[PDB]
This record gives sequence, C-alpha cells and structure tokens, in this order.
Amino acid sequence: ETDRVSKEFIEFLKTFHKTGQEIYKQTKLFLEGMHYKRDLSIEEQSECAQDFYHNVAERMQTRGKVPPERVEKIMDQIEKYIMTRLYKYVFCPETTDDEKKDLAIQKRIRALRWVTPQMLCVPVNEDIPEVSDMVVKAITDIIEMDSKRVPRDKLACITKCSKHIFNAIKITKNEPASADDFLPTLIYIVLKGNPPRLQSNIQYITRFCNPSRLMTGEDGYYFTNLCCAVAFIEKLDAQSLNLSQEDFDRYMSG
Ligand SMILES: [Mg+2]
Repeated sequence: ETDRVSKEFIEFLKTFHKTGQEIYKQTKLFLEGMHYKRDLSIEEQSECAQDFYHNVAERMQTRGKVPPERVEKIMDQIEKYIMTRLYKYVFCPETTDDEKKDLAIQKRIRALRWVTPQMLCVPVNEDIPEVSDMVVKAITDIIEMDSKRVPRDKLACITKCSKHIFNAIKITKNEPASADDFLPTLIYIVLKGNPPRLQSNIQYITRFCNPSRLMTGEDGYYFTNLCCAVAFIEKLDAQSLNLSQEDFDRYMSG
C-alpha cells in the first residue's frame, strides 16, 4: 500500500515539476530526521510534524510562487505521504497511556451494553428497518476509522458516520434533526459500536492531523462531538442516564 502512496506522491509532485522535486527532497529529509526523533515524547514528535506542515506550507508560496489555492491540495498529498509512513511509529506509542486508555474505554463501554436509547433520550427507532440500517452503517464507519492510517481519512470516517446518524434521526422523527439530537445519538452509536482503539484514534488525529481541518467547523464540529461523546461516556453515571443510584447499580451488576 505505502508504495502506492509513494508512487501517487512522486507522480503528483512531477505535476509541479519545478517546485515538485524540491518539496520531495524536503519531505524525504523530514522523514529521515523523524527517524532520529523516534525516542522523543509523542508530544514533541507531534510538534515536529506540526512545524513541518507549517514551514513547508510557507516555503512554497514564497520560493515557489505557488497559488495559495493549489497549496491545500498539495498539503493533503504531503500528509497522506508522511503520515502513511509514520503511522507504524506514532500511532498508539508504547510511550503513552494510549493503550491503557483504549482498554479502559473499551471495558467501560462493554460494561454499559445495558444502556438503552430511551435512557439517553435518543431520537432513534431501531424497530424501523431503515433506521436500524442507518445505525449499523454509522457504526461501520466509526469502527473503520481504526483501519485508516491518514488522519484526514480517519476524519472522513467520523463524518460518514455522523451523516448516517442524521438520516437515522430524520427517518425516525420524519423531520430534520434538532441540535440537541446529535450528541446523544453519537454516544449511542459509540456505545453499541465500541470502536477499536477509540482513544488512540482521537489522540492520533489531534496530534498529527493538519490543525487547519479540526476547528474550522467542517470536520471540526464532528470531531469535537466525538471527543465530547467519549468524555460523556467516561463519566457516565446514574443521574446521567436519568436514574436513581439504586436502579443504576442494579443494571451495572445484575
Ligand atoms: Mg458508510
């Protein structure tokens, strides 16, 4: 696969022949350097990648007189390339509590399989085949996030998931979904899906995705909601589900 990305990257840079070859050298040198920084904290490595993005984006416009309109495409090609290559080294580092967190969240979600959409006031009626299918399609995308290496592709999965969510809500209510309808539905989808390495995926995106795509409202709104969904689940309690500590503890055990 990576060879496919390398070919696509090299072929893509010839398109800009002049500046292209230059960017390729800079990119190859950045990776060579990251090899020597493998032992640093994931935060610092994230900083090297974030700086690399910034510095290369400001080196074309100037030295290459490249149109600020074509830059975006290029940057996406660069992220695809380097992240496709760093993935094995920066995703869920043994040097972080990423794995311990993936496990706690997984165990946590697995212990909450008794939580119903009703308890969460979720505007989703799975007794309606169409809605049920929307729900499973949503889960599919959230789960497939883990199989993607590039942060942008991981984001695309989150977006595809949320779009199935809105249709599930639309069909159930027979009208457009309200603002307050989303988050509860996403929490439900995550509870029923228990997405692989949820915490590692969230951190990876936050660490190596071009920040320009995370708080711009586009995929940023969806990403923020998923983080908010995980946090909601982490601290979910009796009152949270609209119950008395009594009931809650009953379910949680028996
Ligand atoms: Mg889909």
